Amino acid sequence: LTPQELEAYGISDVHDIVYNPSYDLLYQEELDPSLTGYERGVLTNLGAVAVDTGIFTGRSPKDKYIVRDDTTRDTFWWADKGKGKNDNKPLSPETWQHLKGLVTRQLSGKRLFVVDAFCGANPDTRLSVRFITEVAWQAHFVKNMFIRPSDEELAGFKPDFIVMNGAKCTNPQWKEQGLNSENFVAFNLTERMQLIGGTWYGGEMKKGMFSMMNYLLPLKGIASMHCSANVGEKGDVAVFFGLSGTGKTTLSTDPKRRLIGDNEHGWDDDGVFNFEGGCYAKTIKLSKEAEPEIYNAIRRDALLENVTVREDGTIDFDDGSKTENTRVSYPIYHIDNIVKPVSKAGHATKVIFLTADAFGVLPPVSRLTADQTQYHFLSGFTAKLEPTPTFSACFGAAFLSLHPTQYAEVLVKRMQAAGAQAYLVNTGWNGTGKRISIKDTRAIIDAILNGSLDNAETFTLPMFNLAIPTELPGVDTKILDPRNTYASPEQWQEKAETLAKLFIDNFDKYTDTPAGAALVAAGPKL
Ligand SMILES: Nc1ncnc2c1ncn2[C@@H]1O[C@H](COP(=O)(O)OP(=O)(O)OP(=O)(O)O)[C@@H](O)[C@H]1O
Ligand SMILES: [Ca+2]
Ligand SMILES: [Mg+2]
Repeated sequence: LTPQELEAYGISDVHDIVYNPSYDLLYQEELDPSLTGYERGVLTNLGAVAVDTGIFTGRSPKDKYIVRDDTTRDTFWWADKGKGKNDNKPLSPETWQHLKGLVTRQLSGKRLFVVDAFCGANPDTRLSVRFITEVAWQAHFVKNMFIRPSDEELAGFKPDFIVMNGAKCTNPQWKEQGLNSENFVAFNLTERMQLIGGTWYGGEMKKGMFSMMNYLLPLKGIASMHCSANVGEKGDVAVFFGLSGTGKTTLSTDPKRRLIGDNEHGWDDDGVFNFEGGCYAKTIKLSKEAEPEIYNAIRRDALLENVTVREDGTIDFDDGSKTENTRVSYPIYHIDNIVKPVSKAGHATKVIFLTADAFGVLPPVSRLTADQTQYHFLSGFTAKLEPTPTFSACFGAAFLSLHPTQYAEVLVKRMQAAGAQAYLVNTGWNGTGKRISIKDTRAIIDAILNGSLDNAETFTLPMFNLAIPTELPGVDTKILDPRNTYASPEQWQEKAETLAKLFIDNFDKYTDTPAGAALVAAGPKL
């Protein structure tokens, strides 16, 4: 609020502070025709502002660093201490101070936007975050994606985390400091700050705080989950884990169910709760007949990123020539059917693992055993494209601050206490070399949530030993068995053996505990 207050963080000579801009103020700030470069917004015919995020159109895990100090040394899952790969690269406190002078100097003597907000729907576990930026649309991003405080909550607002966005500065000493590049996304848990240099991508702030929630919550016994969530009229809660592009936002935004959130949730003694106040949807080749809710949320106060807007202001949603990662964020009340005023609900009884399998091996749906649930949670499989595999522990290893086993343990405890069941859903590819359609996927989710799948007759799919139904109301029976989508079942066999090998090698790192070694029997077997 006052310059004396920003000076505590290291920023000086700030004349104009814009505290908690309203949506109307951000709209005017973004459309100021005097803006230059990547600060500029343009109005689209849908009424929503669109921006260009610059060189970076996604996260930069190679530039992510965590200060290694006595607070984090023995608790963090470090990239250099084994046994599993992750992006939590250690940083010295000395280099941290250098990066902090870079960002604070860049922000000094600027018009700064400051946004106070919450991460976490429950007062007992939420972080009070203070975001500092010089770009209006960046402030708009965090206004959309975090929980917007009431007037009364601003009154006594006490930040316990600061994120300073120094996107316009770069680090010229990076080669001497052993870093990946002149950009940086740095975290210091002793100071409780995130610094961002060089990249304008707003997702770094969203996932920065998620990584911070992923550090603190499981240490209190609370699951911290990379998943969307919604609840039926009968009060039944479902969560949908998955890696990028697998359908968390697409498939949780069903107007029969009340949306809880689309990306980040905790699970405590009272149930599943959203960390966020908005949604962040992929728009590449957006249909509108396939995703009407998401489409109609694109209006004033939504923020489009990197989409092509024509001279007449209309949007070419099919154009990925800047990036396939085109995006729109919006506050969650742009969705008509949501839980409100607080984004939370009871304990989940359906746990869905979304995966997009470019190898075309995995069945569209399968009810997992309790051990297959752990095996597939720790594996975190998806594949892209020709197919390249990704194994990302807990379906979100980019954001884990603790060891994967820690997340697995908390999830199992919550699931067992609630009597929850888990399901593996391939929203990716089959023998057709096409992605299964959203229509067919939505019907499969319906069969999961309404008990149809639990009461179906099943057989065991070989190799992966996954229980699959012979038929389901609403679904093409042909696709339920992935072997039928090839001309010869021997074609599937060949790819299943390839994929099973990748799973087996990947899981080996978990077999150094007796419990992990016993899970190998739940995995695929050659
Ligand atoms: N059968 C399907 N089920 C779900 N999504 C599908 C399907 N086929 C294609 N898609 C596309 O996949 C994308 C899913 O985007 P979505 O925002 O749901 O990703 P996400 O899982 O939330 O990941 P991110 O965290 O990157 O946003 C959309 O572009 C959607 O249209
Ligand atoms: Ca994601
Ligand atoms: Mg999404």
